[PDB]
Amino acid sequence: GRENLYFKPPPLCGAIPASGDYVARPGDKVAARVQWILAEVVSYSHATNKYEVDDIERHTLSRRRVIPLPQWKANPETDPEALFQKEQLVLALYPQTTCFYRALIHAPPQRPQDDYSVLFEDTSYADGYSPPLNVAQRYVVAC
Amino acid sequence: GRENLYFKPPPLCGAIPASGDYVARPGDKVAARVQWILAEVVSYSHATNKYEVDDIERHTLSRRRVIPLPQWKANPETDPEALFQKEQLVLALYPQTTCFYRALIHAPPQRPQDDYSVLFEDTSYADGYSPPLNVAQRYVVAC
Repeated sequence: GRENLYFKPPPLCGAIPASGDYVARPGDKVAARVQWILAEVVSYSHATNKYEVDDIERHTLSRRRVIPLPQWKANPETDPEALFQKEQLVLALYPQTTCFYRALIHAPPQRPQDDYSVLFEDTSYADGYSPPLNVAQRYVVAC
Repeated sequence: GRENLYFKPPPLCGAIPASGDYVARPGDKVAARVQWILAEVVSYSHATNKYEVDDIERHTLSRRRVIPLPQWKANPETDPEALFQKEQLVLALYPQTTCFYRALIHAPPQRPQDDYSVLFEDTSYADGYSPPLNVAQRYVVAC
């Protein structure tokens, strides 16, 4: 998939986080701390500052426990600042699962259609990391 | 479907329009003036202030020709101000089609799961309006 925002990158473009004013919309995908899981927003209450989210199992969560996934992707060749850099700590969706785990960026995408390569934290390996695994841009958020 | 925003209503809650800072996100549904049609955002360019949208047929459109559909619904019993009122002029999706036309509100929903009842402008009827037709809340926007 090509980039979809053309031009400093806005909140929710790639690596740039949501603003403190931001509320994720019904149907939007989020990482939700229940373990961080992939979830879809159902509702928000300004009275309690809580979302209801459904696992992709409904949960009522403080906004502090919900990280919106990025809504836009910029081209790496024009806006590399919108991507996570090598060695950055992120939460990344473990491939073929619905769970997010801490990981280090091995390699950002060099073209818009590419994935990130990441090293998941995993103390079962001597140096404390998994071998590299690919994760889609839409499933990597700041930790 | 129940209400999904709990509490003045924000932009894109029901009848409240998008702000002038707002850019509809990739995958979001819009009314797009190509005739106003139901379309899905593909991309936005801040260089040209144009969206690319796909009919639900890709079109490149000025932001002035794209009206985002509402993202939130409030409860009519708590926030009737978030609904269009009887006699207001709107653009409404003609039932079972993908085209938006000018209409007058006959009746707002009285419960969150209800539709609007609207009278479409239609000069083929003597008094200039269709008989009443039901349109979902998500498909009525300001004209």
